[PDB]
Amino acid sequence: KACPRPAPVPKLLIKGGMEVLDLVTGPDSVTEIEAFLNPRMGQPPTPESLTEGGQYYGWSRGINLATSDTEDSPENNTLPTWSMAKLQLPMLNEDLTCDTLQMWEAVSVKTEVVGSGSLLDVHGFNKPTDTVNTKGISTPVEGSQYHVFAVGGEPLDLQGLVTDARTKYKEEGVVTIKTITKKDMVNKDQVLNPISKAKLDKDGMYPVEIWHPDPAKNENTRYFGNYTGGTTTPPVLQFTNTLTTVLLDENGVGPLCKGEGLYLSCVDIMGWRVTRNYDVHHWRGLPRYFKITLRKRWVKNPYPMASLISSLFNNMLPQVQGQPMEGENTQVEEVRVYDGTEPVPGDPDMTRYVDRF
Amino acid sequence: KACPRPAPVPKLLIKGGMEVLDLVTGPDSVTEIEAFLNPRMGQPPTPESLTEGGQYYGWSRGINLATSDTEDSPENNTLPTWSMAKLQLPMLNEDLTCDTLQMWEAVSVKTEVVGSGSLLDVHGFNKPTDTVNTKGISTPVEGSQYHVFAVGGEPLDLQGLVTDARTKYKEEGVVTIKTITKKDMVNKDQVLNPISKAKLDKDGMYPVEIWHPDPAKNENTRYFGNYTGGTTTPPVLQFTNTLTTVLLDENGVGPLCKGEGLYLSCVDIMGWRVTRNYDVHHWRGLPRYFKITLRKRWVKNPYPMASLISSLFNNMLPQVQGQPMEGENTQVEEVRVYDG
Amino acid sequence: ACPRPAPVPKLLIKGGMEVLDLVTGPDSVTEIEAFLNPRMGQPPTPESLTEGGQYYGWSRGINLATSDTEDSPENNTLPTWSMAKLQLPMLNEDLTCDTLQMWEAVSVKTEVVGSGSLLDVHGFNKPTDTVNTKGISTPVEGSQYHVFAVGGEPLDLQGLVTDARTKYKEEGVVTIKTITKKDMVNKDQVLNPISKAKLDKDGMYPVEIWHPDPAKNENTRYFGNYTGGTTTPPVLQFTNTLTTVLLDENGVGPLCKGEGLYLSCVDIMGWRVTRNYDVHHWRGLPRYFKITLRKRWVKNPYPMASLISSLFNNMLPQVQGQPMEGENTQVEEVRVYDGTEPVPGDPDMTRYVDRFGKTKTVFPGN
Amino acid sequence: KACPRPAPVPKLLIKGGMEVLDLVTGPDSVTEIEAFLNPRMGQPPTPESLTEGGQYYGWSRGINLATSDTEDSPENNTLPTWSMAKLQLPMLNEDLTCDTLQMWEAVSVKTEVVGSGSLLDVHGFNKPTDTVNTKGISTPVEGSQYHVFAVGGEPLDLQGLVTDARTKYKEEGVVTIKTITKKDMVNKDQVLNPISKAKLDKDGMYPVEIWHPDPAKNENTRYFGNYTGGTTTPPVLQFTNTLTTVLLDENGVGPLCKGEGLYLSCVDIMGWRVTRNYDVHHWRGLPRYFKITLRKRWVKNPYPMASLISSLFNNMLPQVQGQPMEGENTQVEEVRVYDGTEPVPGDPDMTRYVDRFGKTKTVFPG
Amino acid sequence: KACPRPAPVPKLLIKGGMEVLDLVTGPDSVTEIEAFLNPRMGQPPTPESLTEGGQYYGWSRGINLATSDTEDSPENNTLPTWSMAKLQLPMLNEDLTCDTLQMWEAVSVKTEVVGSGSLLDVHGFNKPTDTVNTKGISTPVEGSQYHVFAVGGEPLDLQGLVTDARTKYKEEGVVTIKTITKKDMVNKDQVLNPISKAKLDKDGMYPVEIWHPDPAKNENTRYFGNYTGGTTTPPVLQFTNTLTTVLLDENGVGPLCKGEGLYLSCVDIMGWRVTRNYDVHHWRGLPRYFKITLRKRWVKNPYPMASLISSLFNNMLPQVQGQPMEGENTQVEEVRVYDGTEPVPGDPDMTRYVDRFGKTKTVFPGN
Repeated sequence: KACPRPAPVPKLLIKGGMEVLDLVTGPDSVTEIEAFLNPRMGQPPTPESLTEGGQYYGWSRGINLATSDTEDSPENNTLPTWSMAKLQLPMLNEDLTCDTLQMWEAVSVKTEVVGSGSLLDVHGFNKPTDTVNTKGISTPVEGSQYHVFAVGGEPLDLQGLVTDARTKYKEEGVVTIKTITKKDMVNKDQVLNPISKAKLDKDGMYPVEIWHPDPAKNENTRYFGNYTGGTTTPPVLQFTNTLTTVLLDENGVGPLCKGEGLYLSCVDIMGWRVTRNYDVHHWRGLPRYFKITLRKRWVKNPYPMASLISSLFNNMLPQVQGQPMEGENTQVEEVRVYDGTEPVPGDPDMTRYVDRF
Repeated sequence: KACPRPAPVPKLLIKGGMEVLDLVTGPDSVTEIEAFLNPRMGQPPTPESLTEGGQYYGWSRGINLATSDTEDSPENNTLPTWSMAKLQLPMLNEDLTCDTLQMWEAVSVKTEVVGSGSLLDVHGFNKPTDTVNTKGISTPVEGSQYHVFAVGGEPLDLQGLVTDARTKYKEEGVVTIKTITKKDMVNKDQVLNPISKAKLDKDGMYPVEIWHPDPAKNENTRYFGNYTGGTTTPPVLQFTNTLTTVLLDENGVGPLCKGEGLYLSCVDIMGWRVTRNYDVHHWRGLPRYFKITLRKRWVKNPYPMASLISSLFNNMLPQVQGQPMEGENTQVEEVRVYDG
Repeated sequence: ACPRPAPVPKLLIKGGMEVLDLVTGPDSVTEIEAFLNPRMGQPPTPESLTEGGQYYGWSRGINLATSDTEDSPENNTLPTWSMAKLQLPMLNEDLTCDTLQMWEAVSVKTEVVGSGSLLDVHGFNKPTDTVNTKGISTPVEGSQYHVFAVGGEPLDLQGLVTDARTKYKEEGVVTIKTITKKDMVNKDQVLNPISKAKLDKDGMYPVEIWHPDPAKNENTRYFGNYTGGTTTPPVLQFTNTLTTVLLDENGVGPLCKGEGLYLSCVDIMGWRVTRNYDVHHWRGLPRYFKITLRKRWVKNPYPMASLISSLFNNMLPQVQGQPMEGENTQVEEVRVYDGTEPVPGDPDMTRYVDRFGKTKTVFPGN
Repeated sequence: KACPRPAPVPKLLIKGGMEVLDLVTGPDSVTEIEAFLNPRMGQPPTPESLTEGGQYYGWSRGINLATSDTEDSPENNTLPTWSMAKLQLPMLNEDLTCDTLQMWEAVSVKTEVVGSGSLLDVHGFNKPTDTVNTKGISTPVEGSQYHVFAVGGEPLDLQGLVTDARTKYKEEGVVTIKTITKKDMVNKDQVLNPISKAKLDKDGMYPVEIWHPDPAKNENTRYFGNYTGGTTTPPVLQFTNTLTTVLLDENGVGPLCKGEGLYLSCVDIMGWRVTRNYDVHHWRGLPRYFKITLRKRWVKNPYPMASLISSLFNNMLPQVQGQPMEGENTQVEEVRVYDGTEPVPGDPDMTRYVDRFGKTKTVFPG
Repeated sequence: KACPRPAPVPKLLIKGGMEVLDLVTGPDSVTEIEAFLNPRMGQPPTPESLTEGGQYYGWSRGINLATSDTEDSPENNTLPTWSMAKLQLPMLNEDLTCDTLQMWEAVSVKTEVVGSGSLLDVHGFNKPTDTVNTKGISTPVEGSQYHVFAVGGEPLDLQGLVTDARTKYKEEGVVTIKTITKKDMVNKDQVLNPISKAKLDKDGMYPVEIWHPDPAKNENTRYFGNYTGGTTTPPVLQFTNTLTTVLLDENGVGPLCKGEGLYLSCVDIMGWRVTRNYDVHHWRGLPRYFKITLRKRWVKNPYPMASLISSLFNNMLPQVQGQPMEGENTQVEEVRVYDGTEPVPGDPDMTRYVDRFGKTKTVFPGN
């Protein structure tokens, strides 16, 4: 019979939690994972009591200024930090007989900051707008805004850069340039220092005013950030469920999930609220929703089994000290490789740079 | 033949009200419904009197600040809320032999916030611009703005999120997170609690500072919002009758009307006006106009007919208590089965 | 053989509205250019620069209310809608083949003129350094409102006011009370489907009351934008290259009913604050229009009997008369005869079509 | 056997100054002219010495405010004006045989306001930021901005519009509306007066607060402007060397250079400088660089349409004032019309008219 | 034999430092160089101690205003300058048979200003937001902003322009207009002088408030700048690793690296930091990262190598200073060129000439 024919649409196989990923689906199946990340900026979630910690959860604890030009030691519960998660996806392959192997590949992302209309709470005990009578409206969140999000297959590579290289960050509880380099910061740390490099592996530990997304040579992460400074800049946010970001690069690949993990990073700063006291500011952050679309991709084997065959050659032998054949005090003078045959050249050690003339 | 031919345009079959939807038109017919939603924010429309209400209709009543860091009671007639409507559409065809149904499907929307030029009213008893001599102009509406609107085939899903979670919202007349989750707010309700969820179903009841459009796993609603903060930010609004918004998704479907209803939701905050007194800060909201274009779509029934019949009967009949016929104190004695 | 030129469109005649009379052809294009002046408060009529001080192009002042309940806005302080109507020539007076022909606006080049005029920072306005009354004469600033419309009929408006307790003067201005002969209600502060109007007059409908109304089906394209605030730098961009297409979803654009082309406009730039009590004056700028029209073949939607009855109903006066309709009607019986039948035995039998056929009605005897 | 092939690229024929245009290059050649206009807005370039004129060159002299609502004399050296230049291109057609001429034709323009980084000079003698202790930063250039530029084959047509129509401008040194109308300004000059119209043909002469690019009937100029008002608005500028503007219109022509002249007009106002005194404001303007790409276009010869056939159809009407040939004091004695041929009648002074429908010979005397 | 095939992507031969470029690869090979430039914004990097300089590195030292209208003399460590770098690439092939050689060609650039989130340091010793009690937030960096970056095959052409032509810029440590034109600045230099032009060969030497990218008739560099002014304007910065700038032009070429070098120029000013003592207004600048993608392109040699090597060998011959056979005091009295044969003409003193296309016998001299 001449039936009506509804339009063809992707067929849902299964819908649920993270356990749904154990169903073996096939090579051309598409997964849509939905997650969120909370603003971990200052006060942790660990004291749940609305009285014990006052529940500045979602806020910082209060910005204390420096006592002198040389004396700057803020606090850890005052610095907003990077939120991150890692989604552990199921292992895909058993194919170590041909050097192809399939992993997960982030294709699209639908992301959104949640809670913007809550910034319309203009009652409450914040500094009023009419201050000479202490009436009017509770001043809403304003100031500097910082919105970065990243989606990759490895942790976000970071780059250290600070306003003052003499700030005394605590040596415990927070990851600082000194935590990585193991020595106090230099003047090259207020500009780009190629040495101040870390990875976003901890969550709520790397402050966003030290660590910024690193534009490394080759990368497996797509990050999108934007900054708005000032003291009373109005917050501006736009939400909708209608637009996606494409995560594919020029080769049309997009983040390959190595290991099997998918890393999400974010920081959403809306500004600060100033209290009804000495003008104590508290940073506000809002959560970010993620919707990552993953497909399966055939790649060339990223597991070198020669690594295992040579770790077997190496763990049979002791570890040796010796004289340096690596680094800046290398005692290796020269390495040259020959592959084919050529006509005998003239000058064979000939400079190919004109400035060497 | 001899004389010219005008260009072809869509043929209008009928024009009128929601009554004209009862005309059976066919499978390829397109419907356009004009409608508007009013700014339900603060003062309700019930006291129509311009003296006993002062007529803050269209405005909020007046924002009272918290008395301490722990005491904060915000007076429901102060909080702007979500406006919503539901348009009941006619039942459609079906084809039981192929198991296909017909349902309505929103295809595009023309929306607009009406009344922007009314904010050029600079006479009146607002805080003057030259306040030392009380001269100048009456300060216009300024401040934080919030413009969200949604068009779906079912009520908009909401996600609870607040500033201080110690706020004492009134336990009647408003929908709080405590109304939904019968416990008090926790500290996780200041960031994102998957437990703090709701549906924008009543109207003028869900405060816009508690309830935000929730990005659920799978969705049947297209919402578009934007927020502008501050205390003196100039309102900006652009109106035209010339641009449309496509409600179709990646597969090209757009909001299918569950049951048979088409749900419209909006909130359009413009800022505050300040009075010539203690600086109370009434909100202003403007109405939103909707023009939804709908068509009929052939969809596939995803459920067995026996399951739908069982559900119909389970919802038809009242849940009775009764004497125990299952369990350990059963009153059924024997059950026998014969065949032949 | 020497080089030939390129096919530029051929100009038949240029001039004024005189040029629209000459019969041009079926597929000719007309470009009409016009302008609308800012009619906001002070009218053009006292042309002397000393009597009205010539706030022409400006408003007259701003008078704050005296209490919550008593606000009187003083008509010369309210900016209003500018409008015009271009009377185009009749097209099909000759005849028609059950399809007429009307003018159709396809495009519009528009522009607000005089923005560099706002660089006059000399003059007697509130100085920048207000302690020593030196510096710069504060330029025009504040709330801006730019709307324009191009249609084939007057712009429909929707009433909406900041306050419904405002006492607009009952003469010289059109308000919600003028159109709905009652007072304003609280619903007139949100959206009343009842407070509607047409942009009929010019310099009469204030823009703080009357907004372009999104009706169901429309013959007008309007584009507007509003920028609030008190200081709010003015921003304006003028160019002789951008065009607006007036064709709609179906590719038609505004069909000129009758043969009129209606332009509406309001371009508010902000206020000038005087060196006095801080009296504010609205500033507006003229708007230039360039509308491109063509002739469209259009089918008549209405039947001839309807048009003839409309003609006669608008010619003849409307009658009060005695009640031949209603519950106290004075009509006694109405009989209709169509064919012929044998003589019925009852002369006053009743006959009526219930649903399909006429049924004779006995009187209730048995 | 083979050897590589670079990619095709337009071949440069010659490169130099304006004399390079003397080489005859054929019909399909393309010319690119770089040029700049300086801000001639305020103090003139003439006194070169850095003490005599203080060297407010590039700047304006101090803005002086009005003394009362009726006395306003704005002191020519404080009034930014339009920059304009004309480039005389070589004359193309040397053959009068057939009906085709050749014109220059501006196709594209790369333009740029250069010097924006100079506005970061915050050392200097300006109103400080912390003016209490007179310390901080010398306040940078801020305020209201105005950037216009035009490229055409004719001088830019201007329209007059003023903030105040009293505004006693000096009568020599600038071209005001009175300089053109010969009468005092009227109130219609604060709105669009179709009479206050000029052409930008002198440089440093037409103030930007009086004269604005006129959207006229038919045009041979592409102008792009934008305005930002206010008193402390931050200046914004975006310079690059990658984007070009297309000057072709809807028919794809672009400004045809008549008389072989190319006209560049510009005004780039950046805001004000405030002095460490009474808050005396000085306008800052920056130069504008142009790169116009020109080609040759075959146009039709217009001269065969001589002036006697192309008679005074345009606004070539000087006026009518003469002895009365109309009205009741008319001096026309008699008019008669003849069309055909008839047999010789009797009375040669017979009068003959045509009634409401047809012809009738008036009865004879008697 | 039947395993699935991954998709083809560009094959990386090798990666490392600038030494990796010494491997001869082939005509269709593509290189991508990642680099960065630090802000040369007043104070230099060299006094690296955090107390000897206070380390205003990345900042300027402090803006000292003019004492009078006529004398304005700024310190060199208070003027932000252009950052630049040259990247010397290897030599490529040549082909004297058809006089073509291949050059390096910049095709794309991914650029980014790094460190925007460092401007969220609102603790610290700056002018507080509530000044009557010296509490609140230490005011963040704000003010006038200036972001330019350029990528080319030759050094960036500059064009001088100043607010005041009467400023006393120090004669050493900074390249001003007076350094290039040995005279003082004139009033033409406040507007536009086609005379005050320079290149960007040095680094930390050309101040940004004097030297602006010049839109010359010609150019081999692509530059992108934008300026935002004011006193309290908030900084705005957008960063991502996903946006690319196409450096090709109308003909689709893009910057050709003459002299094998590739030139990066930048200045990224974010505003001022105001100190607590007075309103001292140090500038702030952030580093810019560049990822430039280069390819090899065959180009025609513009100048024939014959004339070049001829002039090279002629400069080996002794140069002599004899009696003038050149110029206006020439002792050359006659030069005649005969080529063919013709019937014996009339006037034996005839003059023949060539007028911009072809030979014309000079007009019959009895005019």
